Amino acid sequence: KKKRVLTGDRPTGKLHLGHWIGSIMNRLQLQNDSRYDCFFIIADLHTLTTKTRKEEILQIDNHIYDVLADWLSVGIDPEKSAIYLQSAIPEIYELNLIFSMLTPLNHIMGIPSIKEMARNASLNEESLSHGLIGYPVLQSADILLAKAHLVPVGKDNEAHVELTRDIAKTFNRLYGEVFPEPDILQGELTALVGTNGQGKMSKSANNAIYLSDDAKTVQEKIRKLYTDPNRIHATTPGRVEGNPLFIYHDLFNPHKEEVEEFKTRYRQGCIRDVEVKARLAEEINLFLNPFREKRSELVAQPKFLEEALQQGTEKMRTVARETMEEVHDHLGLSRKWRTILA
Ligand SMILES: N[C@@H](Cc1c[nH]c2ccccc12)C(=O)O
Ligand SMILES: [Ca+2]
Repeated sequence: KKKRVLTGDRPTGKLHLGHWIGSIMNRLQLQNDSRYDCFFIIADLHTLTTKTRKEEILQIDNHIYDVLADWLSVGIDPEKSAIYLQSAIPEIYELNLIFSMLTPLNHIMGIPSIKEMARNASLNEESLSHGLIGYPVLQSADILLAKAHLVPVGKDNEAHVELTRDIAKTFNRLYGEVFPEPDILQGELTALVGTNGQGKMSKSANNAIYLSDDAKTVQEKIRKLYTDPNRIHATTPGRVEGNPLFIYHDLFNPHKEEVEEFKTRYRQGCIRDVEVKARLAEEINLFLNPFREKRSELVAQPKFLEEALQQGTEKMRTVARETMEEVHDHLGLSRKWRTILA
């Protein structure tokens, strides 16, 4: 009666506070729920859809290390959940090809993320790779190879999983019922704003606070935190609405009555930003300290990182063999000869 959950990330580097708020907290909630069996993909094949230079591919090993350390440090549990490496699941390549054959190109090119990449490519006199166009087909293979029931994804990925549902329906219609139609689990509409107040917090915008930033670094990034540009002087009445300083206090400062007093004094102008910022840094550091302590243990004994990925990959490999046996039984391309050739 247990439902399968699958979600994860391309390995791109260290995790930041936006990852925690936007997706990691929900992944812990799902993992701790007895109704679910969680699979967390480290999607190294998907990095090739945009990063193919040898120097970029070389860094994937490092990115996987950083992902495992951050995931385990916040409590993603490798015995309860299956943390696995996408490229290490041999069946993914064949299921990807099968689904490619079942997906009309016009159903991919209308996906808003793909449409935007295609418009930018044309603008720049480039052409997207066949593999990048196939991004949601490969993601559909990830989800359905696990026969997942529930898929947490960010807003820009929901349409990918809508394609996954259509691929499951097409396969089941043509060849008989094999795949659950996955349900999308939606996140918040507002990703956490970055430290410069310009868009979401992201590695590429260089406006992130990383879960692994040390105390001094958190202090410096909060010191330079974008606030209210109209608050010219320390005595000027300020705006709390839209203000990253108070967006962060609400999320990370547990002392609710202090935050409400700061907000009032800020609107009245009778508080220095240094007071509100020093306290924000103190509370983010207190929030981060237990992560840092566990991450330090994992970095000191990397066998825990290796065991995590070994255990999860072996669990996903088992599931993938069982799923593909069912796929072969229902699709049955050259079934007799492939038996003869086994
Ligand atoms: N597309 C996700 C990674 C990913 C690959 N396969 C998935 C399956 C389910 C959820 C997420 C994924 C990302 O942008 O990082
Ligand atoms: Ca081992």
